[PDB]
Amino acid sequence: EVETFAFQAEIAQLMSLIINTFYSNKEIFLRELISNSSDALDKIRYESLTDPSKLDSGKELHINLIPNKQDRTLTIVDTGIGMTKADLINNLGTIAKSGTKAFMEALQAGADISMIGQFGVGFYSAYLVAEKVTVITKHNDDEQYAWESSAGGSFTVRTDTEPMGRGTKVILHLKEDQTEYLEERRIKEIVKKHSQFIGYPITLFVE
Amino acid sequence: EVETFAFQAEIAQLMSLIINTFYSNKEIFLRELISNSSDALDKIRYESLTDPSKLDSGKELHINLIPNKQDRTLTIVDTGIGMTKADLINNLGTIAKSGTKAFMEALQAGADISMIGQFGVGFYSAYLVAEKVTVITKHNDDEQYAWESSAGGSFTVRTDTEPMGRGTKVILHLKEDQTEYLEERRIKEIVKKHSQFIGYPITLFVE
Ligand SMILES: Cc1nc(N)nc2c1CSCC2
Ligand SMILES: Cc1nc(N)nc2c1CSCC2
Repeated sequence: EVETFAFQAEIAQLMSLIINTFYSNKEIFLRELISNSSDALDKIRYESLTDPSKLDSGKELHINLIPNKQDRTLTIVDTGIGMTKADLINNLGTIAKSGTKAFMEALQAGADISMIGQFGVGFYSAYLVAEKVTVITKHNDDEQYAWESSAGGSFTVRTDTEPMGRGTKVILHLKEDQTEYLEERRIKEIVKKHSQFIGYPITLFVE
Repeated sequence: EVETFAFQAEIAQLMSLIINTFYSNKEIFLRELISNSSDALDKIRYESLTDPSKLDSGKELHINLIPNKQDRTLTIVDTGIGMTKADLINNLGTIAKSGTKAFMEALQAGADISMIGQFGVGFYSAYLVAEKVTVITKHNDDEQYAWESSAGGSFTVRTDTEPMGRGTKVILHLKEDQTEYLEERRIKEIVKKHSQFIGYPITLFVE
Protein backbone atom coordinates (compact mmCIF):
# COMPACT_ATOMS: atom_id res chain seq x y z
CA GLU A 1 0.00 0.00 0.00
CA VAL A 2 1.41 3.37 -1.13
CA GLU A 3 -0.50 6.38 0.19
CA THR A 4 -0.18 9.66 -1.75
CA PHE A 5 -0.60 13.02 -0.01
CA ALA A 6 -0.80 16.62 -1.21
CA PHE A 7 1.79 19.00 0.26
CA GLN A 8 0.13 21.87 2.07
CA ALA A 9 0.02 24.87 -0.30
CA GLU A 10 2.75 26.84 1.52
CA ILE A 11 5.14 23.87 1.56
CA ALA A 12 4.55 23.29 -2.16
CA GLN A 13 5.30 26.99 -2.78
CA LEU A 14 8.44 26.74 -0.62
CA MET A 15 9.64 23.74 -2.63
CA SER A 16 8.82 25.41 -5.92
CA LEU A 17 10.83 28.45 -4.71
CA ILE A 18 13.83 26.30 -3.74
CA ILE A 19 13.68 24.52 -7.11
CA ASN A 20 13.28 27.47 -9.46
CA THR A 21 15.14 30.38 -7.84
CA PHE A 22 18.63 31.01 -9.30
CA TYR A 23 21.01 30.45 -6.41
CA SER A 24 24.53 29.15 -6.98
CA ASN A 25 25.48 28.32 -3.39
CA LYS A 26 23.73 24.95 -3.40
CA GLU A 27 26.24 23.29 -0.99
CA ILE A 28 24.37 24.50 2.07
CA PHE A 29 21.90 21.59 1.67
CA LEU A 30 24.41 19.32 3.37
CA ARG A 31 24.94 21.59 6.33
CA GLU A 32 21.15 21.76 6.81
CA LEU A 33 20.68 17.98 6.69
CA ILE A 34 23.58 17.27 9.03
CA SER A 35 22.20 19.88 11.40
CA ASN A 36 18.80 18.11 11.25
CA SER A 37 20.51 14.80 12.06
CA SER A 38 22.39 16.51 14.88
CA ASP A 39 19.08 17.84 16.39
CA ALA A 40 17.55 14.31 16.11
CA LEU A 41 20.56 12.79 17.88
CA ASP A 42 20.34 15.41 20.65
CA LYS A 43 16.66 14.45 21.00
CA ILE A 44 17.19 10.72 21.51
CA ARG A 45 20.14 11.45 23.76
CA TYR A 46 18.04 13.74 25.97
CA GLU A 47 15.29 11.12 26.20
CA SER A 48 17.80 8.40 27.09
CA LEU A 49 19.07 10.46 30.03
CA THR A 50 15.93 9.52 31.97
CA ASP A 51 15.03 6.29 30.17
CA PRO A 52 18.09 4.37 28.95
CA SER A 53 15.80 1.75 27.38
CA LYS A 54 15.16 4.29 24.65
CA LEU A 55 18.61 3.20 23.35
CA ASP A 56 17.69 -0.47 23.19
CA SER A 57 17.17 0.20 19.46
CA GLY A 58 20.83 1.23 19.22
CA LYS A 59 23.38 2.82 21.50
CA GLU A 60 25.67 4.47 18.92
CA LEU A 61 24.86 8.10 18.05
CA HIS A 62 26.37 9.03 14.69
CA ILE A 63 25.94 10.43 11.18
CA ASN A 64 27.11 8.64 8.03
CA LEU A 65 27.49 10.27 4.59
CA ILE A 66 27.21 7.72 1.85
CA PRO A 67 27.86 8.61 -1.79
CA ASN A 68 27.01 6.13 -4.52
CA LYS A 69 28.08 7.12 -8.02
CA GLN A 70 26.28 4.26 -9.77
CA ASP A 71 22.92 5.15 -8.16
CA ARG A 72 23.73 8.87 -8.29
CA THR A 73 22.65 9.17 -4.65
CA LEU A 74 24.05 10.86 -1.61
CA THR A 75 22.60 9.48 1.63
CA ILE A 76 22.71 11.12 5.02
CA VAL A 77 22.13 8.56 7.79
CA ASP A 78 21.71 9.26 11.50
CA THR A 79 20.81 7.17 14.51
CA GLY A 80 18.72 10.02 16.00
CA ILE A 81 15.15 9.99 17.26
CA GLY A 82 13.67 9.10 13.87
CA MET A 83 10.10 9.96 12.89
CA THR A 84 6.71 8.30 13.37
CA LYS A 85 4.34 7.94 10.41
CA ALA A 86 2.39 10.90 11.80
CA ASP A 87 5.62 12.97 11.93
CA LEU A 88 6.43 12.19 8.33
CA ILE A 89 3.02 13.21 7.07
CA ASN A 90 3.09 16.34 9.23
CA ASN A 91 5.93 17.84 7.18
CA LEU A 92 8.66 15.50 8.53
CA GLY A 93 8.21 16.83 12.12
CA THR A 94 8.81 20.46 11.14
CA ILE A 95 6.62 23.54 11.70
CA ALA A 96 6.82 23.94 7.96
CA LYS A 97 3.74 26.14 7.42
CA SER A 98 4.70 28.89 9.87
CA GLY A 99 8.39 28.27 9.13
CA THR A 100 7.83 28.96 5.43
CA LYS A 101 6.03 32.24 6.24
CA ALA A 102 8.77 33.53 8.51
CA PHE A 103 11.33 32.45 5.85
CA MET A 104 9.35 34.31 3.17
CA GLU A 105 9.04 37.46 5.25
CA ALA A 106 12.76 37.03 5.94
CA LEU A 107 13.53 36.78 2.23
CA GLN A 108 11.61 40.05 1.92
CA ALA A 109 13.70 41.94 4.49
CA GLY A 110 16.88 40.78 2.75
CA ALA A 111 17.47 37.20 3.85
CA ASP A 112 19.38 34.70 1.76
CA ILE A 113 18.27 31.14 0.88
CA SER A 114 21.23 29.97 3.00
CA MET A 115 19.31 31.16 6.08
CA ILE A 116 16.46 28.67 5.40
CA GLY A 117 17.56 26.66 8.43
CA GLN A 118 16.82 29.43 10.92
CA PHE A 119 13.10 28.88 10.11
CA GLY A 120 12.83 25.16 10.76
CA VAL A 121 12.57 24.13 7.09
CA GLY A 122 16.19 23.40 6.14
CA PHE A 123 15.13 19.89 5.11
CA TYR A 124 13.57 21.23 1.92
CA SER A 125 16.99 22.59 0.86
CA ALA A 126 17.61 19.00 -0.23
CA TYR A 127 15.74 20.12 -3.36
CA LEU A 128 18.62 22.47 -4.32
CA VAL A 129 20.47 19.32 -5.52
CA ALA A 130 18.02 16.41 -5.59
CA GLU A 131 15.44 15.63 -8.24
CA LYS A 132 13.95 13.14 -5.76
CA VAL A 133 14.30 12.63 -2.01
CA THR A 134 13.51 9.39 -0.25
CA VAL A 135 13.39 9.42 3.59
CA ILE A 136 13.56 6.10 5.44
CA THR A 137 12.91 6.48 9.15
CA LYS A 138 12.28 4.41 12.32
CA HIS A 139 11.10 5.95 15.58
CA ASN A 140 11.02 3.80 18.76
CA ASP A 141 7.20 4.16 18.93
CA ASP A 142 6.37 3.07 15.36
CA GLU A 143 7.22 0.87 12.33
CA GLN A 144 9.78 1.75 9.62
CA TYR A 145 8.39 4.04 6.89
CA ALA A 146 9.53 5.40 3.57
CA TRP A 147 8.52 8.92 2.54
CA GLU A 148 9.25 10.03 -0.98
CA SER A 149 8.79 13.10 -3.20
CA SER A 150 10.00 14.50 -6.48
CA ALA A 151 8.17 17.66 -5.53
CA GLY A 152 5.45 18.72 -8.00
CA GLY A 153 2.97 19.01 -5.11
CA SER A 154 2.75 15.46 -3.70
CA PHE A 155 4.59 12.94 -1.54
CA THR A 156 4.02 9.25 -0.78
CA VAL A 157 4.33 7.25 2.40
CA ARG A 158 4.64 3.44 2.59
CA THR A 159 5.83 0.93 5.16
CA ASP A 160 9.42 0.03 4.46
CA THR A 161 10.45 -3.65 4.48
CA GLU A 162 16.26 -3.22 5.36
CA PRO A 163 15.64 -2.65 9.09
CA MET A 164 17.65 0.19 10.53
CA GLY A 165 16.93 -0.01 14.26
CA ARG A 166 16.34 3.68 14.95
CA GLY A 167 16.98 6.86 12.99
CA THR A 168 16.57 8.47 9.61
CA LYS A 169 18.15 8.04 6.21
CA VAL A 170 17.78 10.89 3.72
CA ILE A 171 18.49 9.58 0.24
CA LEU A 172 19.24 12.36 -2.27
CA HIS A 173 18.72 11.28 -5.90
CA LEU A 174 20.90 14.05 -7.34
CA LYS A 175 20.07 16.16 -10.38
CA GLU A 176 22.29 15.15 -13.28
CA ASP A 177 24.30 18.36 -13.10
CA GLN A 178 24.97 18.11 -9.35
CA THR A 179 27.13 14.98 -9.20
CA GLU A 180 29.98 16.99 -7.71
CA TYR A 181 28.29 16.17 -4.36
CA LEU A 182 29.27 12.53 -4.82
CA GLU A 183 32.97 13.49 -4.85
CA GLU A 184 34.92 12.63 -1.73
CA ARG A 185 36.99 15.80 -1.77
CA ARG A 186 33.98 18.01 -2.44
CA ILE A 187 32.04 16.44 0.46
CA LYS A 188 35.06 16.80 2.77
CA GLU A 189 35.43 20.50 1.86
CA ILE A 190 31.78 21.17 2.63
CA VAL A 191 31.71 19.26 5.90
CA LYS A 192 34.83 21.10 7.00
CA LYS A 193 33.49 24.49 5.88
CA HIS A 194 29.99 24.25 7.44
CA SER A 195 29.84 21.32 9.88
CA GLN A 196 33.25 21.43 11.62
CA PHE A 197 31.91 21.45 15.16
CA ILE A 198 28.98 19.01 15.03
CA GLY A 199 28.93 16.96 18.25
CA TYR A 200 28.63 13.48 16.76
CA PRO A 201 31.10 11.66 14.60
CA ILE A 202 30.52 12.12 10.89
CA THR A 203 31.83 9.25 8.77
CA LEU A 204 32.26 9.87 5.05
CA PHE A 205 31.99 6.48 3.36
CA VAL A 206 34.32 5.54 0.47
CA GLU A 207 33.35 3.94 -2.81
CA GLU B 1 10.24 23.64 50.49
CA VAL B 2 13.41 24.69 48.63
CA GLU B 3 15.43 21.78 47.24
CA THR B 4 19.14 22.38 46.54
CA PHE B 5 20.98 20.40 43.88
CA ALA B 6 24.63 20.11 42.82
CA PHE B 7 25.37 20.94 39.18
CA GLN B 8 26.96 18.00 37.40
CA ALA B 9 30.75 18.55 37.38
CA GLU B 10 30.94 19.38 33.65
CA ILE B 11 28.13 21.95 33.88
CA ALA B 12 29.80 23.58 36.89
CA GLN B 13 33.06 23.74 34.89
CA LEU B 14 31.18 25.21 31.90
CA MET B 15 29.67 27.89 34.12
CA SER B 16 32.98 28.63 35.78
CA LEU B 17 34.49 28.98 32.27
CA ILE B 18 31.75 31.38 31.14
CA ILE B 19 32.18 33.43 34.32
CA ASN B 20 35.96 33.74 34.46
CA THR B 21 37.16 33.77 30.84
CA PHE B 22 37.96 37.27 29.50
CA TYR B 23 35.53 37.79 26.63
CA SER B 24 34.26 41.25 25.73
CA ASN B 25 31.44 40.29 23.36
CA LYS B 26 28.96 39.58 26.15
CA GLU B 27 25.88 40.70 24.10
CA ILE B 28 25.46 37.27 22.54
CA PHE B 29 23.67 36.08 25.73
CA LEU B 30 20.49 37.70 24.46
CA ARG B 31 20.62 36.07 21.08
CA GLU B 32 21.07 32.68 22.78
CA LEU B 33 18.11 33.17 25.14
CA ILE B 34 15.80 34.44 22.42
CA SER B 35 16.83 31.49 20.28
CA ASN B 36 15.97 29.16 23.21
CA SER B 37 12.56 30.83 23.51
CA SER B 38 12.10 30.50 19.75
CA ASP B 39 12.86 26.70 19.92
CA ALA B 40 10.36 26.35 22.84
CA LEU B 41 7.67 28.18 20.85
CA ASP B 42 8.31 25.96 17.81
CA LYS B 43 7.88 22.97 20.14
CA ILE B 44 4.48 23.92 21.51
CA ARG B 45 3.38 24.98 18.06
CA TYR B 46 4.34 21.59 16.59
CA GLU B 47 2.48 19.77 19.37
CA SER B 48 -0.62 21.93 18.86
CA LEU B 49 -0.76 20.96 15.18
CA THR B 50 -2.12 17.56 16.19
CA ASP B 51 -3.63 18.46 19.57
CA PRO B 52 -4.99 22.03 19.67
CA SER B 53 -5.92 21.55 23.34
CA LYS B 54 -2.22 21.95 24.08
CA LEU B 55 -2.92 25.70 23.58
CA ASP B 56 -5.69 25.81 26.16
CA SER B 57 -2.99 27.24 28.46
CA GLY B 58 -2.56 30.14 26.03
CA LYS B 59 -2.91 30.67 22.31
CA GLU B 60 -0.48 33.57 21.80
CA LEU B 61 3.10 32.61 20.86
CA HIS B 62 5.49 35.44 21.67
CA ILE B 63 8.65 36.67 23.40
CA ASN B 64 8.76 39.69 25.71
CA LEU B 65 11.95 41.49 26.82
CA ILE B 66 11.42 43.27 30.08
CA PRO B 67 14.07 45.56 31.57
CA ASN B 68 13.69 46.85 35.11
CA LYS B 69 16.28 49.39 36.21
CA GLN B 70 15.18 49.46 39.85
CA ASP B 71 15.53 45.66 40.21
CA ARG B 72 18.52 45.60 37.86
CA THR B 73 16.91 42.71 35.98
CA LEU B 74 16.39 41.87 32.36
CA THR B 75 13.68 39.25 31.84
CA ILE B 76 13.12 37.17 28.74
CA VAL B 77 9.58 35.76 28.67
CA ASP B 78 8.16 33.28 26.16
CA THR B 79 4.91 31.38 25.86
CA GLY B 80 6.73 28.27 24.55
CA ILE B 81 6.54 24.68 25.75
CA GLY B 82 7.92 25.48 29.21
CA MET B 83 9.71 22.90 31.35
CA THR B 84 8.59 20.22 33.81
CA LYS B 85 10.30 19.94 37.21
CA ALA B 86 12.25 16.97 35.82
CA ASP B 87 13.38 19.10 32.84
CA LEU B 88 14.61 21.86 35.10
CA ILE B 89 16.66 19.53 37.25
CA ASN B 90 18.02 17.77 34.16
CA ASN B 91 19.96 20.87 33.09
CA LEU B 92 16.87 22.88 31.96
CA GLY B 93 16.04 20.31 29.22
CA THR B 94 19.46 20.55 27.56
CA ILE B 95 22.00 17.81 26.77
CA ALA B 96 24.37 19.88 28.84
CA LYS B 97 26.94 17.19 29.71
CA SER B 98 27.68 16.08 26.15
CA GLY B 99 27.03 19.63 24.91
CA THR B 100 29.73 21.00 27.21
CA LYS B 101 32.24 18.40 25.93
CA ALA B 102 31.62 19.15 22.27
CA PHE B 103 31.82 22.90 23.12
CA MET B 104 35.13 22.32 24.94
CA GLU B 105 36.60 20.28 22.10
CA ALA B 106 35.30 23.05 19.83
CA LEU B 107 37.05 25.71 21.89
CA GLN B 108 40.18 23.61 21.41
CA ALA B 109 39.99 23.55 17.60
CA GLY B 110 39.52 27.33 17.57
CA ALA B 111 35.89 27.98 18.45
CA ASP B 112 34.72 31.19 20.06
CA ILE B 113 32.46 31.51 23.14
CA SER B 114 29.89 33.04 20.77
CA MET B 115 29.44 29.58 19.24
CA ILE B 116 28.21 28.14 22.58
CA GLY B 117 24.72 27.84 21.12
CA GLN B 118 25.72 25.32 18.46
CA PHE B 119 26.28 22.82 21.34
CA GLY B 120 22.92 23.04 23.06
CA VAL B 121 24.15 25.01 26.10
CA GLY B 122 23.53 28.64 25.08
CA PHE B 123 21.39 29.06 28.21
CA TYR B 124 24.50 29.21 30.39
CA SER B 125 25.68 32.29 28.43
CA ALA B 126 23.25 34.14 30.71
CA TYR B 127 26.19 34.04 33.14
CA LEU B 128 28.20 36.41 30.90
CA VAL B 129 26.02 39.24 32.31
CA ALA B 130 24.04 37.89 35.27
CA GLU B 131 25.27 37.36 38.82
CA LYS B 132 22.08 35.35 39.40
CA VAL B 133 19.53 33.73 37.08
CA THR B 134 16.02 32.83 38.13
CA VAL B 135 13.93 30.67 35.74
CA ILE B 136 10.16 30.53 36.24
CA THR B 137 8.51 27.94 34.03
CA LYS B 138 5.16 26.16 33.47
CA HIS B 139 4.78 23.13 31.22
CA ASN B 140 1.27 21.81 30.40
CA ASP B 141 2.05 18.52 32.21
CA ASP B 142 3.26 19.99 35.54
CA GLU B 143 3.02 22.77 38.16
CA GLN B 144 4.86 26.12 38.00
CA TYR B 145 8.45 25.96 39.29
CA ALA B 146 11.24 28.38 40.04
CA TRP B 147 14.85 27.36 39.37
CA GLU B 148 17.59 29.60 40.62
CA SER B 149 21.40 29.76 40.65
CA SER B 150 24.19 32.21 41.32
CA ALA B 151 26.52 29.53 40.04
CA GLY B 152 29.17 28.40 42.56
CA GLY B 153 28.18 24.77 41.94
CA SER B 154 24.53 24.59 43.06
CA PHE B 155 20.99 25.48 42.01
CA THR B 156 17.63 25.38 43.81
CA VAL B 157 14.18 24.36 42.68
CA ARG B 158 10.92 25.32 44.42
CA THR B 159 7.26 25.45 43.48
CA ASP B 160 6.36 28.96 42.41
CA THR B 161 3.19 30.57 43.79
CA GLU B 162 2.17 34.75 39.78
CA PRO B 163 0.66 32.13 37.44
CA MET B 164 1.89 32.41 33.89
CA GLY B 165 -0.24 29.86 32.02
CA ARG B 166 2.49 28.23 29.93
CA GLY B 167 6.08 29.13 29.12
CA THR B 168 9.33 30.25 30.65
CA LYS B 169 10.63 33.46 32.17
CA VAL B 170 14.40 33.89 32.43
CA ILE B 171 15.15 36.60 34.95
CA LEU B 172 18.71 37.97 34.65
CA HIS B 173 19.92 39.72 37.83
CA LEU B 174 22.65 41.68 36.05
CA LYS B 175 26.19 42.18 37.33
CA GLU B 176 26.64 45.76 38.48
CA ASP B 177 28.87 46.63 35.53
CA GLN B 178 26.47 45.23 32.91
CA THR B 179 23.51 47.58 33.29
CA GLU B 180 23.89 48.68 29.68
CA TYR B 181 21.62 45.68 28.92
CA LEU B 182 18.75 47.50 30.61
CA GLU B 183 18.99 50.34 28.07
CA GLU B 184 16.26 50.45 25.46
CA ARG B 185 18.57 51.49 22.64
CA ARG B 186 21.20 48.92 23.56
CA ILE B 187 18.60 46.12 23.62
CA LYS B 188 17.16 47.28 20.28
CA GLU B 189 20.63 47.28 18.68
CA ILE B 190 21.30 43.73 19.86
CA VAL B 191 17.94 42.34 18.84
CA LYS B 192 18.36 43.91 15.41
CA LYS B 193 21.96 42.69 15.06
CA HIS B 194 21.42 39.05 16.13
CA SER B 195 17.69 38.25 16.24
CA GLN B 196 16.30 40.08 13.18
CA PHE B 197 14.56 37.09 11.65
CA ILE B 198 13.07 35.27 14.66
CA GLY B 199 9.62 33.95 13.73
CA TYR B 200 7.65 35.24 16.72
CA PRO B 201 6.98 38.80 17.69
CA ILE B 202 9.50 40.20 20.13
CA THR B 203 8.14 43.02 22.29
CA LEU B 204 10.64 45.23 24.09
CA PHE B 205 8.85 46.64 27.13
CA VAL B 206 9.33 50.28 28.18
CA GLU B 207 9.99 51.59 31.67
C1 LIG C 1 13.91 13.39 13.48
C2 LIG C 1 14.45 13.95 12.18
N1 LIG C 1 15.60 13.47 11.66
C3 LIG C 1 16.14 13.93 10.53
N2 LIG C 1 17.31 13.38 10.13
N3 LIG C 1 15.58 14.93 9.80
C4 LIG C 1 14.39 15.48 10.19
C5 LIG C 1 13.76 15.01 11.43
C6 LIG C 1 12.49 15.64 11.90
S1 LIG C 1 12.84 17.37 11.73
C7 LIG C 1 13.36 17.79 10.11
C8 LIG C 1 13.75 16.55 9.34
C1 LIG D 1 11.61 24.97 27.03
C2 LIG D 1 12.71 25.99 27.25
N1 LIG D 1 12.43 27.30 27.20
C3 LIG D 1 13.36 28.26 27.37
N2 LIG D 1 12.95 29.54 27.28
N3 LIG D 1 14.66 27.98 27.62
C4 LIG D 1 15.07 26.68 27.73
C5 LIG D 1 14.10 25.60 27.55
C6 LIG D 1 14.54 24.17 27.62
S1 LIG D 1 16.00 24.18 26.61
C7 LIG D 1 17.16 25.39 27.12
C8 LIG D 1 16.52 26.38 28.06
